[PDB]
Amino acid sequence: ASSRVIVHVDLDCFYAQVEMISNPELKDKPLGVQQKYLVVTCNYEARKLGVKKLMNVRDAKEKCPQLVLVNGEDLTRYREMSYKVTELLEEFSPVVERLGFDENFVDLTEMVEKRLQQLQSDELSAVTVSGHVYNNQSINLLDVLHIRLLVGSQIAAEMREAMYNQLGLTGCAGVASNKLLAKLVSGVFKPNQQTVLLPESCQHLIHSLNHIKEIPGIGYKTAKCLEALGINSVRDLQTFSPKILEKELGISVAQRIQKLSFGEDNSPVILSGPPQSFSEEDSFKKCSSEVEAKNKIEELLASLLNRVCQDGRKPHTVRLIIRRYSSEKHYGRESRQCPIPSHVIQVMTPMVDILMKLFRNMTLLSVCFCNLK
DNA sequence: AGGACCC
DNA sequence: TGGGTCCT
Ligand SMILES: [Mg+2]
Ligand SMILES: [Mg+2]
Repeated sequence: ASSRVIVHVDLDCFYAQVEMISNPELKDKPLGVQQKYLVVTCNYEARKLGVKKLMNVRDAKEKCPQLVLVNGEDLTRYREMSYKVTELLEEFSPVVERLGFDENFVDLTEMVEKRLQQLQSDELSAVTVSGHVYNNQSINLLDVLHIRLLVGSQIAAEMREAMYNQLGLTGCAGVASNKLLAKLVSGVFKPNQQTVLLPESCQHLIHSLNHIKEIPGIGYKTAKCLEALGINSVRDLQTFSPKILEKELGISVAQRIQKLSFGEDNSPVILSGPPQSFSEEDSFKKCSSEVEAKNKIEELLASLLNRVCQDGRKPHTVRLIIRRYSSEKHYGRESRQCPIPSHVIQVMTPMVDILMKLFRNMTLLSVCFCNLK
């Protein structure tokens, strides 16, 4: 149970794909999916015309005045298609980890070993790659790690084919020996293509990044820290004193991220299974006057009740989240949480009242059910 | 409850 | 600055 073969599957412009399937007439039009004042994503036609992920509508339309916009505030259809993709990949191999609605990791190691035991000491020399090899690296058919990663690429090509044939969806895949690398390599050829990373090109991929922030695992706060410390490139992080890093970020963060900077990442692909929470949100200018807007809270409620029904399991906890007024101090939302009574688990209106009291304990309103059982 | 990370 | 995860 040593060396792994992991695939990362990463769909193209996922919300825009879902909307193009729904309304074919948007098919070869540049398309942006809007949420409030943002174009959260857009199809590849629009990316050619300058439209970028998460651009304001204004910038978006004065870069491209012919841009078609559809509202993507209601996530229902995205969410449903997102689970269809996960279940299809689960069928290839059951340990599938979701990351957001349109990325999945699959640990292919058992699958690859089983396919390999199937082949003769004849056809092992006909093993070929499917799709791109990162950095155009030469394959060595006598290297058992090259052979396993190639079989990995063939399984990823089957997955992408099946997603297209069964669900109508295109996507990228990256095959590598761990989740970090699979995730960095999946993005090298886009849209709708795949890439496999052989071990000798690992430093090349890692040093191809232009800032430590691009490392999956290193976010906004951590990047700001490393900066303050004079750490900008992936090589700065590789060569920095482990000790000062430790005595500044904590042992956990320091040792994990410095391993990341080498391309090293032991984290297991984790079975996501069914979701741990269910929530819906609503943004607005500053429209929750702090009074008559429980009305919002009932709408949110009605949808969530229909969803959390549908699941089979039921939530034992409810939470209310808010965002307070005026100026924008970069970190700060607030939440009141209490258990749901069992009278009420097993007829909207008692739920309506719990929510209102937690409101009374305390631009954004959301309800979240959790602690599913 | 809130932080930090992800898409 | 419309969702989700897991750690502190
Ligand atoms: Mg992605
Ligand atoms: Mg994507």
